[PDB]
Amino acid sequence: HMRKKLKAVLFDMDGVLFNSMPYHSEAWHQVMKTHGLDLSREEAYMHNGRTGASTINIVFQRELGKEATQEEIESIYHEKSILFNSYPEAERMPGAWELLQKVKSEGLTPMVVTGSGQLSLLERLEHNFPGMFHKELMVTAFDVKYGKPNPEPYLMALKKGGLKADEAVVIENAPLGVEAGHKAGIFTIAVNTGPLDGQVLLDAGADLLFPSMQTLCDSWDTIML
Repeated sequence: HMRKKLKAVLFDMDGVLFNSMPYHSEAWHQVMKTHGLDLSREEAYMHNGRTGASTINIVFQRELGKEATQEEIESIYHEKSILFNSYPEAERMPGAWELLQKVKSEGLTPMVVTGSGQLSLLERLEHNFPGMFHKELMVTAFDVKYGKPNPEPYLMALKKGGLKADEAVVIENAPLGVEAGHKAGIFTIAVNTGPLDGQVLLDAGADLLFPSMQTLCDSWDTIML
């Protein structure tokens, strides 16, 4: 019924396009440990969606009761990137490429809206999902001042795509990303790819919930028409 209005599908990357969250949480946990701070892997999952800078500053606030400095942010983020990239490269989430082909055959525009500044993953989008994405139709860490769970980044996506909120759908895996799309006024589909409870995604504002990218792909022609 509102399927006819759709012009674009706005994907998160980590936990949606790439199976990168085991690595991200491991790397966050490790760099913090090495710096002197406690950030569990579970808590690192809860920070999914944020920019690295925002994640660092918030961990500092929660653990030490202060702001991280700019120097600390850049140093920790650098070290986090080395760790992340020291693992065998994150592979495609099963179902993501199949879904992107469906989206494209429907004449819809793929976009990426991410808190990521990981150039290794960002530059691999083309090689993993050929023909799908374009840098002008993407929002990354380099585009935002606040990032998720601020609607900012989803708001910028709409603008970049020349879209209204009712002309897009958000595909998210993170609570803070579901929150951001929801607050930008966009119909948001949640996929629970991590170890989090499915309720936290619904409470964040998800209009739909799926257990995996493959099951969403399998059910794509059902919603909502």
